[PDB]
Amino acid sequence: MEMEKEFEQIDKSGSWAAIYQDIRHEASDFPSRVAKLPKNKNRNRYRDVSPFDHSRIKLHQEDNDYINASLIKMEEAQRSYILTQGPLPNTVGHFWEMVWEQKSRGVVMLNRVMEKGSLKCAQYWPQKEEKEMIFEDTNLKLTLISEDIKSYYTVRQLELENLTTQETREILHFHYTTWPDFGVPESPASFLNFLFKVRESGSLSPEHGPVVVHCSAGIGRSGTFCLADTCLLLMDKRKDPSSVDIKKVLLEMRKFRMGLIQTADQLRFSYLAVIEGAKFIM
Ligand SMILES: Cc1sc2ncnc(N(C)C)c2c1C
Ligand SMILES: Cc1sc2ncnc(N(C)C)c2c1C
Ligand SMILES: Cc1sc2ncnc(N(C)C)c2c1C
Ligand SMILES: Cc1sc2ncnc(N(C)C)c2c1C
Repeated sequence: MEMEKEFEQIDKSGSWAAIYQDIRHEASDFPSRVAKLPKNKNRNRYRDVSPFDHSRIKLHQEDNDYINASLIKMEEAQRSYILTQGPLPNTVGHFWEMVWEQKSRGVVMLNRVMEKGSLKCAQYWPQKEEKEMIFEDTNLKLTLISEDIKSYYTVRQLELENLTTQETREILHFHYTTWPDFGVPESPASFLNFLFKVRESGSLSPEHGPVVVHCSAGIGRSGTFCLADTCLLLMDKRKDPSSVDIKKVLLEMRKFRMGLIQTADQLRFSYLAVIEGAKFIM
């Protein structure tokens, strides 16, 4: 079926939970043996969210190459994304090592450091120009260059230096700051505006390594971001945009990381975002 009318048909019939459970039943199951090794317990935020072995990002290290991060490679859309958990106190150096080694231009953050009164990720970037951060375990230096605070999101320019080679690179930090503590946003308008700002920066384009996107577990809000981006790109590329099947795209993405889209409300919100977004593109 088309999307917008499939949408109203699920609303009128109140069957979002049943649709979402079907997706959960059909999703791929691949091994994640490296994630479950005992030496990696303090590298995982949640025991039930792990990268598959076949798609995990490897650190360029011989001691321990493990990080909780996955490469989502979308062949028809010609887009790739790295989805990862919010960094932990003992993985902030690994996180920036990955950004460096994968040649990423942008980092997309969809959570606040504290939500619901608890810490959802480490304070992994510097908050003042004159107070830079040094990650001694991976030999990197990170400096805040500029910050632009808007009503729904903040954009930061960061300098990452590889202290071993003295090479430097500019990284863009795109921080969506207004996702509610509970539920999903009422309108997709600010989320779509944010997606378009990431696109306009070059961070999603083939001349750079894959964008790094995270929330707390790296599957819910993060899944919504890449699902909406890929569906909108396919609607532009195909002769028949009504042929784009958001459930089929989501199942393809779930071949590369488990659990993408965590609730039926996030599934409905993803439909809403693609539907409204397709009208603005034209
Ligand atoms: C006026 C300019 S030039 C420039 N180059 C890189 N990053 C920037 N941000 C997002 C702060 C800027 C701004 C705000
Ligand atoms: C002159 C340039 S280059 C560039 N790259 C990314 N974003 C931009 N804007 C609009 C915030 C710009 C602008 C305004
Ligand atoms: C040279 C660059 S990169 C970039 N990314 C996001 N916003 C920006 N602007 C318009 C403030 C910029 C600028 C000016
Ligand atoms: C939903 C939105 S916001 C926005 N801002 C600038 N350009 C856009 N297009 C057409 C690429 C969009 C779209 C499609």
